[PDB]
Amino acid sequence: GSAHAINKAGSLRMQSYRLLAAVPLSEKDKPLIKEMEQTAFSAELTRAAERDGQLAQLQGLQDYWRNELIPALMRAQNRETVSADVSQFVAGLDQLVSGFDRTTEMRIETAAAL
Amino acid sequence: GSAHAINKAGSLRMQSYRLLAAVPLSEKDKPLIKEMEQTAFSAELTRAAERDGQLAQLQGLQDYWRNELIPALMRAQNRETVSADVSQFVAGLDQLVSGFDRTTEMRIETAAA
Repeated sequence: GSAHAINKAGSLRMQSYRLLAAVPLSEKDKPLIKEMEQTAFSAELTRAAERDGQLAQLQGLQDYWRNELIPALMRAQNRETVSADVSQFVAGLDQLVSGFDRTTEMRIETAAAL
Repeated sequence: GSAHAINKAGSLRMQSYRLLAAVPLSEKDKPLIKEMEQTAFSAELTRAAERDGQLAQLQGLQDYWRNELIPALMRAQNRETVSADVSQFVAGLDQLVSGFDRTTEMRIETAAA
């Protein structure tokens, strides 16, 4: 399971820039927001963050995504009004995925011994 | 390791759309292109692809990136002329990542069994 979770968490970075590339958003992009919602709040990602010592970080990303990022993205009439918000979100995701990395690689390489 | 290669290969998906979101590109974006080049041809991804049986797939994506995708992104005046090409390349990367991911898992399960 650890591997799939790194894939899925990393994919939120792509999904972030994919929504930016679609700005200004139309009704046709609702499926992309629901897909990103499903990924970001999946039990799979939460379980991964718990195992890897990153729950607080994941929660922060989730909160800002629902309460600032998405509303900003849906309000944006041009990419400039939200491009800095998205670049930083992807940097925060980079820290989360990097965190999943350290812990995950370790758990795999020490699966023996334990 | 493997977990790290899934992160790095996955990042190419984000890097592809970050370049689309910058269209029309300018000199200010040249670092974005070099960074994607560094990631796509890194010794880490190459070794991971070799170990996981995805080297031909990686090589194909590398060739497409160099011969078709970057040239297309550089000449685009608007996102509409190259957005489908970008999403397509990302689906090809999705398969590379899914490969790394499943093989890594399969290794896990073999150890388990």
